[PDB]
Amino acid sequence: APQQINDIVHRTITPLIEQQKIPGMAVAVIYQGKPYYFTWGYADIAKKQPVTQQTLFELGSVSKTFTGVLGGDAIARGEIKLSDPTTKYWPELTAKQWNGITLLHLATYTAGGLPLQVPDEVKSSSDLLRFYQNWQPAWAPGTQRLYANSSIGLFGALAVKPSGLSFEQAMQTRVFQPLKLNHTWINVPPAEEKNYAWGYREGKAVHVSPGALDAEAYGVKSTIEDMARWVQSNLKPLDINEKTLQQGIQLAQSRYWQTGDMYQGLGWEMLDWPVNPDSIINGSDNKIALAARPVKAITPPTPAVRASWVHKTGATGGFGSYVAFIPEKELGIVMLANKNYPNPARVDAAWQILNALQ
Ligand SMILES: *[B]([O])([O])[C]([N]C(=O)[C]C1=[C][C]=[C]S1)C1=[C]C(C([O])=O)=[C][C]=[C]1
Repeated sequence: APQQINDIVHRTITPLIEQQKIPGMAVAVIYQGKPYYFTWGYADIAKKQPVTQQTLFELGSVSKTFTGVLGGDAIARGEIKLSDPTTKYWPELTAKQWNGITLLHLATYTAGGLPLQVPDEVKSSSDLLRFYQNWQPAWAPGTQRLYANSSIGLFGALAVKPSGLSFEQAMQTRVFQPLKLNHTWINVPPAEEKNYAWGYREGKAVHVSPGALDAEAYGVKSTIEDMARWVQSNLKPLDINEKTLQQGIQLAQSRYWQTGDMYQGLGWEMLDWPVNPDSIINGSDNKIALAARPVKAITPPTPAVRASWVHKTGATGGFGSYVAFIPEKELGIVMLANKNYPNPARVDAAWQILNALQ
């Protein structure tokens, strides 16, 4: 790889791993459209397995970017509309608070305070129905943003209903396969287990546990190579041959709501480029990222802006991931690690690297 990329990447990531005590990590930098890979440490400490370009990491919430794009693809296919009422898909949601809550609200965390996490006791489809029927909104629809798995997770489940496919099958057929993400999974097959890194929480090896709407909200696992391809696809959706997918990616980067200097897309989050590093760095901290904030509707939504810093943080109990890219510069980065370390450190490192290369 060009020495400039090698140097900034190593000079930034090496101290990060030491400071955060990250067991293993993989990084891909997309520069002028080409990917460059880097790896460090262990995927499995006990078994001495190193992290390689084929190592699978839990993406955690970066999965929401796939859900957003799959949802966009469904819109493009004319299967659903963001303006559709939630009840059009789940007529069983008869509780009055659902009146006026649309797929857009679910996808963008603006339904009125749907909770960050789906309760552990909620497992089955009837459990899920009961949970949403009982939920009491804190605010009217479209007034406040509260990042939530229960919100975009429900969006994902409903978005794939007309297709007649399960969420996994729709994702495989409509997103993974067309983009050649042949080592990206919602469920890791036994044959691939040898490449599945262990996550580390308080020193113990862990993998994500089954949960309601896990697939839709935080259940994708992937390699640094497939994630680099994911960044390339979102950087240049026009290079994609499948029409509805190309459109779907575009729709997920449209700006639907604004809060502070951040715009909410479908899964992805965006800021105008150039960005103020302190804004995205401090903004990534959960103290802000998970906070309830009033939002301004962007009427109508702004189509994907090429001069944007598009990104998403993701975590599971044992993993910490981050993806960020700037369409206008054909520049991007993916950072996958098997430790859930502070978001601010992830974004600061990504900024140092991309700022140096821009
Ligand atoms: B997402 O924002 O990364 C989301 N992830 C998950 O819910 C998956 C997890 C399963 C067990 C622990 S996280 C999320 C992340 C966090 C966080 O900052 O750790 C909190 C709530 C949701």
